[PDB]
Amino acid sequence: NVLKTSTLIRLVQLVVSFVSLWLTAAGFLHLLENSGDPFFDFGNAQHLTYWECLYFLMVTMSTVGFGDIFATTVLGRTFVVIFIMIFIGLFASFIPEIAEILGKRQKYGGSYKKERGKRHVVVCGYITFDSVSNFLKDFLHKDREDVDVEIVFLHKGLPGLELEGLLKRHFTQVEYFWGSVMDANDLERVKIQEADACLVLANKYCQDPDQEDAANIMRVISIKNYHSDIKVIVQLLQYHNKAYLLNIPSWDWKRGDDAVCVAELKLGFIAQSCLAPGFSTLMANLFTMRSYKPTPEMSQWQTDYMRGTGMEMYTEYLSSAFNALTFPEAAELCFSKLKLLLLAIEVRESTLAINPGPKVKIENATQGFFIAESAEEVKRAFYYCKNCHANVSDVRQIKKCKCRKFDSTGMFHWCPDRPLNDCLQDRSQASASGLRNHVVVCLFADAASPLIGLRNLVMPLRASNFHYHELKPTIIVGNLDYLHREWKTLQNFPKLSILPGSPLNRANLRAVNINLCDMCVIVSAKDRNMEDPNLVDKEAILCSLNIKAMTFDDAGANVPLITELANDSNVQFLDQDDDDDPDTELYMTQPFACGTAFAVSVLDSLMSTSYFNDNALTLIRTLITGGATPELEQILAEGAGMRGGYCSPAVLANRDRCRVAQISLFDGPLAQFGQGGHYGELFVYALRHFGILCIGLYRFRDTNPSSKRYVITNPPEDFPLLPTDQVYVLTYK
Amino acid sequence: SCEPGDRQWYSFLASSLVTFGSGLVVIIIYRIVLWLCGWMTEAKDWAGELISGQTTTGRILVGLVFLLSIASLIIYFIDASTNTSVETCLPWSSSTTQQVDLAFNVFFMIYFFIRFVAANDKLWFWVELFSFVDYFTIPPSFVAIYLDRNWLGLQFLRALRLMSIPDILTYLNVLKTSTLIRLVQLVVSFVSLWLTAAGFLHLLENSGDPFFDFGNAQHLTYWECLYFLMVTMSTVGFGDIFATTVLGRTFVVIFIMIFIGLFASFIPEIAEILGKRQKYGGSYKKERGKRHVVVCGYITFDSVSNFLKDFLHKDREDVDVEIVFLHKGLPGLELEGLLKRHFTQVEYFWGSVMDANDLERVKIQEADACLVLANKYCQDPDQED
Repeated sequence: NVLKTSTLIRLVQLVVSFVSLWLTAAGFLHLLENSGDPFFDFGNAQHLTYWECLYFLMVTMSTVGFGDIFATTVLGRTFVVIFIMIFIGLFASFIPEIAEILGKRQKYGGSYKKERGKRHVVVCGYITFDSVSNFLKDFLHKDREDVDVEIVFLHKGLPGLELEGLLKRHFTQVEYFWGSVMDANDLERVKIQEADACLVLANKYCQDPDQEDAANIMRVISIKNYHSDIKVIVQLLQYHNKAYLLNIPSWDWKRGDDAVCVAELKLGFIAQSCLAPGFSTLMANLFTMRSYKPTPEMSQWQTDYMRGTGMEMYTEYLSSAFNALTFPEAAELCFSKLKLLLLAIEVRESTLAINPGPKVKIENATQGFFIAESAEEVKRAFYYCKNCHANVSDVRQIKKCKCRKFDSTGMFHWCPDRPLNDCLQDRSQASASGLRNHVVVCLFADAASPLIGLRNLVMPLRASNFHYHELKPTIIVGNLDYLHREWKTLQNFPKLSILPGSPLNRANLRAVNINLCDMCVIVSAKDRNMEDPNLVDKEAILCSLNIKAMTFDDAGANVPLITELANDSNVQFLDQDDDDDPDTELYMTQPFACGTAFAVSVLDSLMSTSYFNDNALTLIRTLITGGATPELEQILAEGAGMRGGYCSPAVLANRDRCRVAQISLFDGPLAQFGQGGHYGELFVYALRHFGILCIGLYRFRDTNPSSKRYVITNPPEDFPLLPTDQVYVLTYK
Repeated sequence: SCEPGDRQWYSFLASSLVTFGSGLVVIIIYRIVLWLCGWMTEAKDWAGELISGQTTTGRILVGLVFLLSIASLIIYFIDASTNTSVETCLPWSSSTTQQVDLAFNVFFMIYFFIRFVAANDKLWFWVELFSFVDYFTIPPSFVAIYLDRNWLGLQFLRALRLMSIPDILTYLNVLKTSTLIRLVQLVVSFVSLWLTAAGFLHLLENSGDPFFDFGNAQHLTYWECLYFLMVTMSTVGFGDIFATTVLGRTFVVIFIMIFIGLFASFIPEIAEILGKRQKYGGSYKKERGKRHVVVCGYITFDSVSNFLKDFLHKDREDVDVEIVFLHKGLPGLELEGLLKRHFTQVEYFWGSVMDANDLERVKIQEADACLVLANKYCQDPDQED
């Protein structure tokens, strides 16, 4: 019982039948030629050896037919005719079928040779030239700390030729293996018990994001079942699917397990843009590694913008010279002397504190969070000695010295459930409503389309650190049958309403007072990979262009818009007076540089930053979610909906948290800096007098006449200010 | 020249076998010692980065491997095209080709050791294809200094070094497109396999069968073997040339069983790759004073002929407007004929009005109008609109 596999059975049948037929035919020709024709009295004969017949039959069977040897008995020639009619078919079918069987061998078999002292990270799920190149470009990036981590891809496919080239170019630091994380033997080959982490990548452009999340949850189950203590980081396409992996017995966020939920993230970034218009661009640039590389073809505003895109957020320990400073004094010092924007600290269990007030002291081995141009910049905060050694002049000289109701967790405003018909309005009722300074959501959906999770858009806008009087009213224009399915998650948020119908219908937009809103959000639940790559965003593009072309009476392109895009390229159609070259990547385009466009692609480096510094991923979240703690994520995973009511002062204490806000240099106490001051003067003044920590500017592109503005992340200390500038700040008021 | 009788080929062959065998044994006894019982990994990583062309010194070394693997093969063509006997007595101090060959063999010996370091498993490395090319090339070239004689033995394997070229042109990041990667893999593997097979047949036929005391021999040139293998590989088989050593005939049988499949798959796949080139590329040459109209959307023999019959019509004012079709398809044969009949006044370009570069090629800023035609007989008129 030794021929077990069907291919191995077929192989031995092919080879043995071919070889035995070739040998028996050669022996028959050898009889005929050497014996000679019987009706010519055996006189016509030709003394071929057996081996000459064997060679001659291969030469004729293959149709090469050299004719160095040939048959000459009429029985030998008639046998050669019969042989030609049979054996050309045998050879012409045998050679391809053997070639297919031998071509079937699995290439990327074998196992990872674990080196003496190298970390490795197993990477699996959606592995392709695009997802791997996007992942590796940020993971291997030249401005990281140069930790010698190996990347080990585990996937069922053969890699494509483009991916084979990329794997060959990174041969010294990247591996690929054929296999699946669903198989415990493949988990053994990649030595996953000795891996530093496992990363599960998701197909963001799948036809069914619940099906893709179901597959990725079963992977984390398989990985955790094989060994519970592996740090797993998984990409989720849907927020409700996070509940399923929160219920896995071995899942633990204190162990560093995480779900990078792109629905929760995209809607948090655009929701913070409703509170501070360009903040999705401010903030999405911090979490991807990019680099400043000017050209004289750039306008002056593009050189400011692109300097800002050169920022990333970094974690480093504050030197002992910071010990017992208040956080404000440490931030003044770190900005003014070290040229670093310190914005948060890890306070000892331990917790993240963002822009904490004078009451919080720095302590020995405090980790700080900085915005800076490279990892080599933030080292300076560890190296700084104060008067105990070098501490003066050039930043290159520091060197090294040696000397109302709420959610039950208090975090969001809350109200008891309601039926959707309590919040449904009509074009008339709506217009009646005095809407102003509101948020409008233009929602494109079919009744059957996948849930986008608008709770992640409405929740950040209903945080407890706002007073109720300053909560922006929210109105959703969209398909009613879709909204009935969504409503089970929305029904606990106050100041919320629905106007059923198309967002392209101009009478809906006018009833909604689209001209009076603080932000219009354009968002789509439609098929994110429908047939034509130019049709995918047509609803969002038409909605943008429609609103931008309207007119109003006691306008149009003046109204604030943010649009989610399914295909980053379609950004070129989204606005006029761009004049961007269509070869430009999204982050350099005018609509992205102003915060008018957003796309899920900018979130990809949240996988790599989740691996390199988990705490940085919890900061971005605390900000963009408005404060969704893992207690709330557990309370929602209990399936009872968002439980809330009145609160004790003990939980309600948390109402005071740092918020991203925007302030104008046109009037009030800071206008003295708008009148030809510098960003460093403003930063130090606002920090000290108000605890207001400045993180960037939002400046008019047309300084001489459109309303566009652009975002300058972390300007230089000597950067000039205009009275029309607006300032991104972190504040407790 | 040569020497009557006095065969010494087995001394050259032995140098390749003892160099192969001794290193294989040293690995096996070390594996057994580590089975019965840092700077190493730093060196392995450094050498891996170097041979992968990741460092700038690696890109220099990777360029030298490309140049010197081709030069090392050209010195084999010069030897194989000028040596008459397979062994040849000649003092190395006289032969300039064998002197520049020593410099190349030193380079490939250094490159072999670098690659040793970088290797993850030394046993598998000692059995890689290029490791055999090195054992059968380099040690015999040193024996050819020690004795005043050379043997044109397994030297044909130097042609296999060409199979590194697709990797070098991946390390240097120049093979960008997947079709261009596939093209260079096909051509270089085919050409190097054809050359190495011709050199092996040339050894066998010119040396003769060993069990017939080397008396059965046939003095083919290398180029006659190269031609004969193309003629048999393609199955044309003229038989103007044929092998007659039993080792040459058994090699021709093995070659027929392998290389007919290679040729019969190679020729179609190259023909598909070269057939893939985009025909109606390029750009509209805007004439000194002619209007042009860009036409796009539903472009077909029907829609174009219906459009042109009324647009070009003889009873119009005879304004000299050019029509410029912009569409993603290749035009069908009926539409190609119609475009040829109107050559002086109609143009067609491959592209889409969705791409700003294609709008630039048709010079649409200087167009008098753009016409967007619709598929009136589509399944979904809202999708078409």
